[PDB]
Amino acid sequence: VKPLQVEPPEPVVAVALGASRQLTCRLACADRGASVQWRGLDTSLGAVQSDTGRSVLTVRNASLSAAGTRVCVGSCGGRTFQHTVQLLVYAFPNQLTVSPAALVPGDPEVACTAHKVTPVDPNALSFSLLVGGQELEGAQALGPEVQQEPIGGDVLFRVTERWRLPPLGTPVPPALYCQATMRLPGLELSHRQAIPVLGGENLYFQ
Repeated sequence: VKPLQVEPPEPVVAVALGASRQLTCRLACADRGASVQWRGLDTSLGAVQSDTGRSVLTVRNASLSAAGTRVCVGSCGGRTFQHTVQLLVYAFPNQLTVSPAALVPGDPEVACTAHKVTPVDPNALSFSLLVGGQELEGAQALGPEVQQEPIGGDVLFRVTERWRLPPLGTPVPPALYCQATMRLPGLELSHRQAIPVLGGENLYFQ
């Protein structure tokens, strides 16, 4: 049995930018002088070590700089125990812009832009173009464009996907949807934004 335990116990924990999270490190020790240390990968920022059986790490209003490896180290009866946990900090986009905002007959393309997002890695962040609740088959993705989006003291990103549309068939769907999805350890986040599809006379009502 291990005398050192951390709650939550998972080796990686995802925390949203601006959110809070605590890690509680407990050390069972029958002998006096037990100590618990929380630190980063090294101690260039300062390690905190206390004479205790319970030490809690709290990131508050998380910044991107909170991301990285944390280690709790316990000392009891001359032995050392450890637990390593990786904090991932992510910014799920707070806005998704679609262009054009509504489609009319003849429109060949949709663009969807996620604002203030990180990470942008395609294995974490994905875009899909839906018709009803299914992905639209044959929509040709033209590759994400990634630009920097500075917010406060952190660099987030603005990411645009574009699709060349296939024939929509008949009857024509009432709407398409852009969806941005972020997959991280233990969780999946999504944002779906409607794109109305209008009739063939709309162009003449401008």
